[PDB]
Order: sequence, then structure tokens, then C-alpha cells
Amino acid sequence: GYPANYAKAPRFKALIYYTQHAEEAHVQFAEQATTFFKKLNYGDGFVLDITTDFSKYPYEKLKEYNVIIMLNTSPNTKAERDAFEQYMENGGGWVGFHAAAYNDKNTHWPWFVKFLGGGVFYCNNWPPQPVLVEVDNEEHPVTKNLPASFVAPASEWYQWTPSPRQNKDVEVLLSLSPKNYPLGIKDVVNFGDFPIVWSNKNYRMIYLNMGHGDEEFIDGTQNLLLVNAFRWVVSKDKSGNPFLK
Amino acid sequence: GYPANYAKAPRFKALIYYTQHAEEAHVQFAEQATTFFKKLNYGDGFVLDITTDFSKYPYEKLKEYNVIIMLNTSPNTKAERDAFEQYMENGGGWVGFHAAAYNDKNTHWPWFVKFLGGGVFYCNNWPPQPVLVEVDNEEHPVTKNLPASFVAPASEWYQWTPSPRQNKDVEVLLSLSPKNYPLGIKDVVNFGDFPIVWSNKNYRMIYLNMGHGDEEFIDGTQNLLLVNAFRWVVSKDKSGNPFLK
Amino acid sequence: GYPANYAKAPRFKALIYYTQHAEEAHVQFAEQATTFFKKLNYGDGFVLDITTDFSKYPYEKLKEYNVIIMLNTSPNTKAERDAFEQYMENGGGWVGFHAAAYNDKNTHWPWFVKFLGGGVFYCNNWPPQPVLVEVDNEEHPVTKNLPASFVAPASEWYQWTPSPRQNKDVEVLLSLSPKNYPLGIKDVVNFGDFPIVWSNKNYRMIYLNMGHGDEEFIDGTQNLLLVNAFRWVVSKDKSGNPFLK
Repeated sequence: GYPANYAKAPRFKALIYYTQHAEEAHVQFAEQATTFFKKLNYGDGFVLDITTDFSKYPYEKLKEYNVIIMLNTSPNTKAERDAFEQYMENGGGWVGFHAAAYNDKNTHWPWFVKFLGGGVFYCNNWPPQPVLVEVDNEEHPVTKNLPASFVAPASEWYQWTPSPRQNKDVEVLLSLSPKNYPLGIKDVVNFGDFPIVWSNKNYRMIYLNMGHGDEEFIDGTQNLLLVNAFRWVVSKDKSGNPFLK
Repeated sequence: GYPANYAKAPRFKALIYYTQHAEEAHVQFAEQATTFFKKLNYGDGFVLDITTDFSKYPYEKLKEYNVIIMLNTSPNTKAERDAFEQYMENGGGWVGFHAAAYNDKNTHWPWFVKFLGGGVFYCNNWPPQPVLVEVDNEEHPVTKNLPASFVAPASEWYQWTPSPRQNKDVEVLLSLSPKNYPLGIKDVVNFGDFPIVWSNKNYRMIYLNMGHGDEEFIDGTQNLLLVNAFRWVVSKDKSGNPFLK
Repeated sequence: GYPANYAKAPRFKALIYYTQHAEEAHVQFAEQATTFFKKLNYGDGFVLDITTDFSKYPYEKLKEYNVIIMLNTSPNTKAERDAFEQYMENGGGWVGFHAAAYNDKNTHWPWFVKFLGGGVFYCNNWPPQPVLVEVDNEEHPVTKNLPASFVAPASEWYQWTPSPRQNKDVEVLLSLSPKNYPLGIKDVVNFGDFPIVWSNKNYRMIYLNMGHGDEEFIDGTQNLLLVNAFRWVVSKDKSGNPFLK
């Protein structure tokens, strides 16, 4: 048999959402990550919509998207938050990066904290720097063609309380190695669990902690992780896997 | 004695040939790869000539080059084809990239199909993406200082039929790992042998499947493979190894 | 308790010194390496001063710095050499790159030759190219989160005589692998010991042989080595580790 499946029309719809109302380093990442996903849509393998205004997307308009890619922020208004809740509870897809999972005592969105796996922002290192990362599960579609360990390019890295690993429904896929400790020049992280890529198995979602600055696409290994993360979430659609059409 | 051999004059002549009559991503690679080889000639270690018109090179003018670097296409006219045939049959050198080996039912160049090792274009993945690659032979001068496996930067990757590995006179040096399967977002490759760097031992030649887009030089490991590929073909010259002068 | 130490004010002072009176490739590295250290000082984790004139820094003014980063040259006048000698003998810190350690029969500075570990310039490869490098000691703070081996991005590489490894007081941390031999297109290095990152344990210092051209920051792994090198020299300040404040 022939080994290749050539698409006859776009396979699925993806929505990119990012804000300009964020730290310059987060806007820079969001703009370069948009270019990265646009390049993946050269030849129209899928339908890619880009927005800076999530208020135009109630649940009824979010339904058509296989996946939402949130590059630097999460919904802030009740209307936006409710739309995303209903979308995720009804089998929607999510690829979240860095500050898209940021939450503290002033977020007042317990559904989101639960959706992420319980982790509230705890600490971070400073300045952004490369780190040694480790694959927690080598048999997963996100990591099956990734080296067991590699140096990720420079980012600001976050710890959470409790660690998402403490959640029975969370599957941690990549972690920041404790061999990096003490980590930081300005703000130093000295210990603790440091997961950076995970999935809450109750939802069709993946979170990646990297997403800061203008140099997150200089590394082939991390770019492969991003392709793998996006592809896995898209393939898991309850209405069917789009790569089999 | 002293461990270094300093050149007294340029060691050999190389010719770069690429076309502007190709997909923009093929011209982008060709332009960046030309810069890469120009940087290797800082200080004039060799003589590097660059052309976009192979019709100016009959066999008598190709004789003067140790190696021809074909970045994105192969000869298309009988005169150009015949010149390249005579050059390769008389001990000439070749470094071919990506679309320089492309051939199908409308090519009508059976010598070139044989020269490449028999492989006719079969399929490809889409869009371009990084992949896990594996060294087939770790003792070879092209791969002796390369990691056993690594993630190559983004490219469009080709399968051939029959696989060049099936030819007794071909030595496969690098392979796209089956751990990458299923490979593709638009056009998905699900199985089969996937050699990407090989040599037909009947000629002083090397083929590298990568060569697409404007980010093929972001990776030190793949840049080393390219230095190694070029150096190996040049060293094997029948009139003597230029690196020993 | 809490795993993170957030700085309340800049932790230490660093001085960058580079010359414009050097090969362009050495000036290009120096300018990009200055940007790299400026990015490490985003948010003012430390105080970073930059100069092209070391004659403005007698010992009395050098004492205020935890570390001196020498990107492409060493002190050339007796006044500049005496200032640097007194600074290093009184517990000063040093991070040196590439041509900053260059010395030959016309240097007439035996203190510096001793400070470096005894190595006099012997030979080099040409043109600059990536190479397979190996970690010599995996337990050291400079290498504890680095892969055991990796391909470093393109640089011109130096051999010394005698090897710094022959010195009982020197700790070699990274080496250029002999698997790279024969190394070079123009100027070929065929054998010998090839250390590239080391420390003379009699001083608070680290030397890194890389530092040539405009593409030394394309690799996450080598960027981590540079962060690690800088952090380790700074952390060993006799007046106390600045990262524990």
C-alpha cells in the first residue's frame, strides 16, 4: 500500500488568540509563535484564524474550532471565561503557552485552576535562560521522537503550588531538570518539582511553560515538541482524528 | 611533529549551481546555502564559483572543478545533462540537496535515476517540520563526529521508490527515524524506509534530502553534517586528497 | 520553606572589556556577546559596565567588580597588565573568551601564561566550523546540567603548547572531541589534546575557547554553558556568594 495520505481540503479549524496588553516579551513570543503556526499552514493543511479579541467568540462561535491556541493570556471577562468553559466541557481543544496559565489570588476563576490541574503561580527564575529538560514519558505521541533530555532555548520558567504532578488526572510530559538548581541570576529557584509540559486528562488540552522573548524558535528540538503538542491535541478530537481523512 | 597543515594557496575548485526558476522555499535555501559555503571560503581555502546558468558549463569547463554543489535542481536540457554525465563518469564530484534529486515519470533521464541509486520520487510530508534523524554508519567520515541521533531543523522530506537502500552500490549514511511516524499535518507519511543522506559508491557523490526554506542553518549539528558531506566528497578526488597538500 | 530567592537590589558588579582593534570576526563576537550579557541583566540582577578602554581601569577602579568579562583581547600595556595582575591576585574574577587568551613568543607577559595554565598558542583550524565537544567533568557547577556531548556552533578553535590539561592546577571542563580529526578545510589540525573550557584553580577564573563570528548564540546548549561559566565565577567571590543575598 501507498504510505502517504495527501489532504484534499483543510483537515480542521484552529483559532489563535493572543493579547497585546501584556509584557513586551510575551507579545514578542505571541507574534513569532503566530508566524510558526502560519508556516505550518503553508498550503492550507488546516484553517487558521487569528484574533486579539476573544470577546467576539461566544461558545456557539468557538464550536467550529478543533483547537484554540492561547499564546500569552487567558479570558479575563465573565462572558469570555464562560464561552471557554462551555467549549472545553463539550470536547474543545486547547494548546496553552507560558502566561496563558498564569493565575494568582486575584484571578477569581476556580474552574480554570481546576482545568490546569490545580496549580496556582508560585515562583519563577530570572533572567530568562536555557535549561536542561527531561522527557517524563517516552511512549507518548508528544515525546516519542524527542531525545530523553535536551537543552531548551531561553525562557522564564514557572513553578506552581500545588505542583500539577500532584493531580491524579494530570500527566506530566516534560520537566525542567533538578540538575539546573540553583536556577537564576536575579531571582533564584533552589528546589522543588518543576514540570513544564503537561496535560489534564479530563480535557483535550496541553500546556507548555515556554513562551517568553524573541528566541523561542532557534532550536529544532523545541520546535518539534511544539509541532507534536499541536498535532496530538488536534488528533484527539472526539468527532474523529482529522489526520485520517 | 606539528599537528597542523596550513594551506599555502587554495586547495581545490568548487562550483555552486542553483536556479531561480523554482518554488520560493527552494530559492531561499539555495541563497542561504550559498552564504554558508561563502563563509567556508573566508580566507580562500578553495576557489568557489557560483552560477544560476548550467548551460555555460560543457564537460571541458566542468573538468576544472573538484566538486559541483547543486542546491535546488538538476540539469534539464540534453546538453546540460550530457556535460554532467561526462563529468561524473570521469571522476567529478557532486553534493546534491533536496529538489536537486527530484525525478518522476516525466524526467526522462535514466542515467540520473541510476546515478542517484534508482530512487524515483514516491511521497513527502507537508508542512516542513523538524524530525528525529539517525546515523546509519557511525564509522564513516561524514558521520564520525555526529551524535547517533538528533533532531534536524524543519524541511520537507522525500521518500523514493525503490528506496536507495535497496541498491547494492548505495551506502545510506542518515535516516529519518520511524519514531516520527505518522509524519505530517497536511500530507501524512505513515510508514516505509526513509533514508535522507546517501552515496552511490560508483561515483564521488553525496545526496542530502534537507534543503527547504529560510531556517536550514539554525542548527549546529546539521551544519556539521553539511561541512562533513562537502569535505568527504572533496577529499576522495582521484588526482589526490586536497587536504593533504 | 519557599524555594525562591528574589533579589531586592543588584547582586554584584560586572565589567565587560573588548577592543575594536581586532579581526572583524572577533569584534562581531564581542558585540553579540555584549547583547547576550545585557539580556542577562534585564531587570538589573547585577550592575553591568561596558568599556573598550582598559587603560581607564587601574586596580583602584577594578576592585569594585566581582568579575571582568574579556571578550576578544587581554591587557597590552604594563600599566593595564599590572592592574589586572593585582586584581586577580586579590580575589578578582575573570571570564575569558577565544582571543582574550592568545599569547605567543612576542607577548612577554609570563604572569599571564602562568595564569592561563601554561599554554602558549600552538595552532588552529580554518575556516570556523561546528565541532563535537565533550564534558570532561559532569559533577562541576559549569557542566552539571549540560549533555555529556554536543555539537558546539561554528568557531575558529585553538590548540596550546603545553596543553592546559598538563597543569596540575588546571581543571579541564570541556574538550573538542578527537572524533573531529582531521579538522579543517583550509588549515587542518590532525591530532593532539584539544581542551576548550578550563579553569586555573589558583584563580577565580574560567576560559572558553569559542568566540568567533556572528553566529555564536544560535545554540541553546552553548548559551547554557556561557550562563553557567559566568554564574560559577561570580558565585565564588571570597566576600560571599552573591546569589545567597
